[PDB]
Amino acid sequence: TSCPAACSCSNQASRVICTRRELAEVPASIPVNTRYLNLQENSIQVIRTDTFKHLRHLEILQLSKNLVRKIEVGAFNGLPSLNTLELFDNRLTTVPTQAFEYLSKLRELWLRNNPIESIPSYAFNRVPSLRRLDLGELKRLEYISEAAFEGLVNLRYLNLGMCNLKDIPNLTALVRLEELELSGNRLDLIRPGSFQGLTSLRKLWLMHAQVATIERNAFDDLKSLEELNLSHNNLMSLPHDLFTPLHRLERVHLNHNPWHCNCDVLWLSWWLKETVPSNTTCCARCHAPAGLKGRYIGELDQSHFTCYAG
Ligand SMILES: *[C@@H]1O[C@H](CO)[C@@H](O)[C@H](O)[C@H]1NC(C)=O
Repeated sequence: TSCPAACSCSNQASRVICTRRELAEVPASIPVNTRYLNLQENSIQVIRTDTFKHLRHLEILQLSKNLVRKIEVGAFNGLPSLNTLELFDNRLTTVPTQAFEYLSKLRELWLRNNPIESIPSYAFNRVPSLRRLDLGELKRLEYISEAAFEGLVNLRYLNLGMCNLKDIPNLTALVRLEELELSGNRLDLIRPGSFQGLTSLRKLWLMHAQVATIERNAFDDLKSLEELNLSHNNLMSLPHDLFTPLHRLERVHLNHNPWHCNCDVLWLSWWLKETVPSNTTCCARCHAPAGLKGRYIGELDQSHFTCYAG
């Protein structure tokens, strides 16, 4: 139950903290009783095979805010009690597939803000047990395999926010997914099959996604959807019946969009009235035309614009 020189060991050596230190490598003599390890804010560059083999009881392992660029094969061997593994704010150029060793208890994996360039096929089929995955802020990402998320039949939260994404990737593997964060992407056009097989999804976020066009039927698959955020995008209108199938959708953010208020958006105003009736004049405003400018989309009706069948 010894404490390493550079760490502060609480309890009977269950909670070990080693932060704000100038650690170049992972310290030794970590007591076997450790269930929590915080090595955040250090200068660690490499993690080696069996570095943690002796820690049977480790549940939470925080290796974030470091310089980690190399994670050798079987680096996390010997950690069958491990739940959460944090690796954000590091210098990983690729996802550390090899490091994984069917860690059935692993539930959270945090990799945001790393210079990862691509997520290859079957990247996480050593860790099917994952519930939360954080792949946000991967600003040098250029490719996601179609089979990248295969095996993650238990994933519930995914974060692909702030990754330069011209297109939504294949997420048909993520059968049980509930929250998807796609904000801060270059998602220009949203085609009909963009969220195929995400029938379990409840919250979807597309804030600051440079979304100009949403084609008809683009959300048909999201049958469980409750919340949507299309705020701070470039939407001028939404296609007919975009929400008719989404029976449970109760919260929609539409603000900060150059909404053009003509009869193409008549349906939406009525959807707003039926779905969120307490909102009389707030807070999704028309930019065009003048005379309708500043007005809440959902306060408009048939007298405000001329309507045809084509
Ligand atoms: C409805 O009003 C609420 C309460 O202020 C606000 O948060 C929301 O932006 C409004 N919803 C829409 C769809 O404009």
